[PDB]
Amino acid sequence: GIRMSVETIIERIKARVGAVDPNGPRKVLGVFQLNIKTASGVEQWIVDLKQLKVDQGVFASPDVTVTVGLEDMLAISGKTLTVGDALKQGKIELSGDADLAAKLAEVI
Amino acid sequence: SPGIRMSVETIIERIKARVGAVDPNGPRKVLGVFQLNIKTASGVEQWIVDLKQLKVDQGVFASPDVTVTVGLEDMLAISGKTLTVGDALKQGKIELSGDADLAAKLAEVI
Ligand SMILES: CCCCCCCCCCCCCCCC(=O)O
Ligand SMILES: CCCCCCCCCCCCCCCC(=O)O
Ligand SMILES: CCCCCCCCCCCCCCCC(=O)O
Repeated sequence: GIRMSVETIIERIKARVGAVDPNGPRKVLGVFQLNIKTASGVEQWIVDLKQLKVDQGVFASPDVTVTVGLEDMLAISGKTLTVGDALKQGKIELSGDADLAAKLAEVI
Repeated sequence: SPGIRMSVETIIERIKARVGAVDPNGPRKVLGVFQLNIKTASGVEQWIVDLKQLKVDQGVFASPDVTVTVGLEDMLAISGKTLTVGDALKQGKIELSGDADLAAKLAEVI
């Protein structure tokens, strides 16, 4: 169901963010607003890659905003859908800083 | 060098063919000016792809919506259908700045 699916994707993002070495080489320093479209409503999360924290909310001036459907997120996570294909199919909506967006695409 | 010249001309002819194909009054979602910087061994080839007016010109635009910096061989492969824009990004082959919405809308239309 929706809640288990959302919880799963968020825990996976939290694991990846926690795996970053704060002092190691880093390219993606920004705050990402994540809007997850679900059949029930939108789940709103803040992925702060500068401070390395993931919190629920809507950040005031995110560097990048990402809006994507839940099922597509799960597909990208399990590698049944590539980011380039998701892009080609118009499955991701972005606003904000193109540089930070491109650098994110490189590390997913 | 002739090899570089032919590759650049081919890239630009292809972009011009594509932009000339667009119906000015049909559905359009990529309305912006893209600065295209193509790195070669002979220096940077600088081109303005204006998708608002649907013109391609050599030059450096003062304030483009998106700047795209890409190597010659990668840009050749992208224009020749052998490298997808998507895989280019994943591989870190494109440098972007500016408007993410317009960058993504462009990745959708090719
Ligand atoms: C909110 C945008 C969509 C979801 C963001 C994906 C987050 C998954 C984990 C990202 C790991 C970032 C790697 C950082 C290393 C670096 O800065 O170079
Ligand atoms: C212009 C480039 C767009 C880049 C944005 C890519 C989409 C970000 C959201 C994809 C979800 C990835 C989360 C999966 C986390 C994981 O399983 O490791
Ligand atoms: C960013 C990678 C390379 C960029 C080079 C631009 C490629 C030529 C652009 C042609 C796209 C024309 C389609 C636009 C129609 C529309 O606005 O919906």
